[PDB]
Amino acid sequence: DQPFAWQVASLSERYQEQFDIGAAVEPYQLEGRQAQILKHHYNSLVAENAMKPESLQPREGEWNWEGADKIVEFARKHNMELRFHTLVWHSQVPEWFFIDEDGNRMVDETDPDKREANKQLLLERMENHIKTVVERYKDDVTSWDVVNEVIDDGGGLRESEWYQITGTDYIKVAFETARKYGGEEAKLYINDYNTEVPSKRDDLYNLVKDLLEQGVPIDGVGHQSHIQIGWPSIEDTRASFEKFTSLGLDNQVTELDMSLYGWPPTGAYTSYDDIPAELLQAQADRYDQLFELYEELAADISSVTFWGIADNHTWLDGRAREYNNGVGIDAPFVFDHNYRVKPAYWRIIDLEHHHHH
Ligand SMILES: [Ca+2]
Ligand SMILES: [Ca+2]
Ligand SMILES: [Ca+2]
Ligand code: NI
Ligand code: NI
Repeated sequence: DQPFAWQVASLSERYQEQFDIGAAVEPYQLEGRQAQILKHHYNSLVAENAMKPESLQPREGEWNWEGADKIVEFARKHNMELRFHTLVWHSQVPEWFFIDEDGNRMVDETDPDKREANKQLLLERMENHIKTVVERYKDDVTSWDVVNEVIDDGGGLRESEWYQITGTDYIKVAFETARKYGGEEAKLYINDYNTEVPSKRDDLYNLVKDLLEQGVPIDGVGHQSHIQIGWPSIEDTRASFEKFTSLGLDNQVTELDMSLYGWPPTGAYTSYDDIPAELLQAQADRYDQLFELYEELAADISSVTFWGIADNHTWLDGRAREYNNGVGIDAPFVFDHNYRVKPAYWRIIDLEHHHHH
């Protein structure tokens, strides 16, 4: 019978002098056992949802700070670093950004001179969003996800509304604006998933390299690390970290979780007791090797953030349900759905160093 997360040695303490250990949170998780676990095991936080653009500015000038403020106050009180997710993102983006002053959709404008006017209007709206958020939280955020998921999985840039209306200029202007109002001390990240896939890694590298050569202020790369038990490979993960280090960039692991399933997560288990112990052991073996890699590359990695706390709250549950006709759970963390430690906890708290040849 495994002990509860509040009864075992601290993860963040184990990784002192190597990297911070972070968790994604909701404001309603900052009480009770989840808050107890946060304070005991983590020294960095990120808002799972309360700081995304539609949460903060759902309508132009309608600012919703309360939930984000609660996370900031918790980080202040318990000496936790805070990442910011996220200033600019194509996902669930507030539609009002992309509507011109006549009420028409900018993406559909066919007149060239009007398209140029839309580009300037949209960039001003983006600048004002970044300015307002950075001015409020500058002294509380130590890593800014300035742009998120701007590379397409099929190659090249993601053809979101941001890209259709502004080209790459929204990326350039976002970093310049975050630097302007955050100051030279703000640490500015480009965040993405599947950064271990060589073709996507290379596209992100080529984009960031070109931007750096133009003077765009970029300090690091966020690797979301939504991974599986058998994918991606340790060697591809190593290759990706090193390539961005070669540009002088920090690496952060920003949204780590290890699904029990492939992609798509078909054939998900409908109850936690249906999970075979051998599957949690395989997860433990993989987490061991993953954090062994992180230790080897600790000079290149400033923080490792899990996209949640314990298995009772993860976006992977909704992903399982999406692909299994509305039913299904996932178990991606080192703490299980009752807050008891899993085999993976023991394998990343330990000091084992005998290799696995
Ligand atoms: Ca480090
Ligand atoms: Ca779950
Ligand atoms: Ca280990
Ligand atoms: Ni720190
Ligand atoms: Ni090992």
